[PDB]
Amino acid sequence: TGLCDRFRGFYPVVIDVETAGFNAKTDALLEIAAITLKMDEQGWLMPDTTLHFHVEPFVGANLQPEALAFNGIDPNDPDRGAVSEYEALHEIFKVVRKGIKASGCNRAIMVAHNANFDHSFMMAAAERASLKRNPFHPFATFDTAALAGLALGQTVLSKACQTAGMDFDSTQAHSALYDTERTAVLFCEIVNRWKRLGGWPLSAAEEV
Amino acid sequence: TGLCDRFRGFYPVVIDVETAGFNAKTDALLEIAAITLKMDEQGWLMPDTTLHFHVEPFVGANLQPEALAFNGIDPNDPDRGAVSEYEALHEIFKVVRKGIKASGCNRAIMVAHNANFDHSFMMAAAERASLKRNPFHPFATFDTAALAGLALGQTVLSKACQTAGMDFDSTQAHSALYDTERTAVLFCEIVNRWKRLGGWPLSAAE
Repeated sequence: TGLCDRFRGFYPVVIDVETAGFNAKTDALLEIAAITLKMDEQGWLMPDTTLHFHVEPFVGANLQPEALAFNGIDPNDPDRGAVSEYEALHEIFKVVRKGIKASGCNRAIMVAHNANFDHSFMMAAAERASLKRNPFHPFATFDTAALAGLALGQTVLSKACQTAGMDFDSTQAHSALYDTERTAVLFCEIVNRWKRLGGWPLSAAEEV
Repeated sequence: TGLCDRFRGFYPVVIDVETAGFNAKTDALLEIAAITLKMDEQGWLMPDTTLHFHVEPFVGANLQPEALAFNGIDPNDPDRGAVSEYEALHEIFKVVRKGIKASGCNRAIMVAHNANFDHSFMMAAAERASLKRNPFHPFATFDTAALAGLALGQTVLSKACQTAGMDFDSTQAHSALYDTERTAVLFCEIVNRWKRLGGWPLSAAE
């Protein structure tokens, strides 16, 4: 019932980002949140550490007007308390390496909703910041859209959360932190329900 | 218990590709396979139609030597019976639109192992070929690597298959068709076991 036993050594970290466009290479990263997970002694999955940052657009970044209109972010607001991509990711990576070591995992895997999008932005930013020893798997993810499709028959984040019996506040949907917390709770519910119903561990089906 | 009921109107199509590199935009697509699924009257998911193609590298495509050494494909072998991207994808889309209509779904979703990779090559090929009305969802996929992580505690395709009690012949692992059918059987087993254990329908638990 160890975390390192559950996903062959993968240390799941929930991530979500807000951006200034669809291109991870050319468009600014504006917000990022991260939530590590942990298992109790019974093997139940739950949130561990939570981090969140407003991010300053990198030098040379494009800002698509439509993206800003959609997510309501204004990068030029001096009161938004933004930090550099380096500062945000350096802190996220530090927390993630420590969790990996403490739990005996060997690598982090990003958990996200339509994960590739968030993955590409995080990797692009870590590249720009010249971050060393990125604890994240280069291409593997846990896409909660697919997972929710299987478990709940829904792929839209809000609908999936509702179908899971969770709350979901539309006014907070453009916040990386809010999205990340909802996504983490969803993911945990799905993994936990699977265990509860006797799908994990694999031995359970025959016992009792 | 209809297929259209299971994934909010999404029509899952299992896809796998073999390529000549890691870059979907610049590298050739060399093989593609597709397997549509169907649900019987009791709502059990299974393979329906199977398609498979050797693909001619598009004009101006890069061929990474390492990729050819890895997958063992020789694009210049005239006996490999290759077709153009247009030919392959046009036939797949045709079969997919037909399945979508018959089952009452809205759109297809790609099912693949580490789906983004296969998705990006398929989409880039569909673009190069100027295909009309791509039935696939522009960004949503069902990644069996993540599903096998949930269902089986394994993310490697071979190991996940074996953990699921499936056979897996490594000597065939570089065939898109082979990978696609194993992936399809894995996906079906995962959806099906979820149903059998009382996870679906949502009402079943009570």
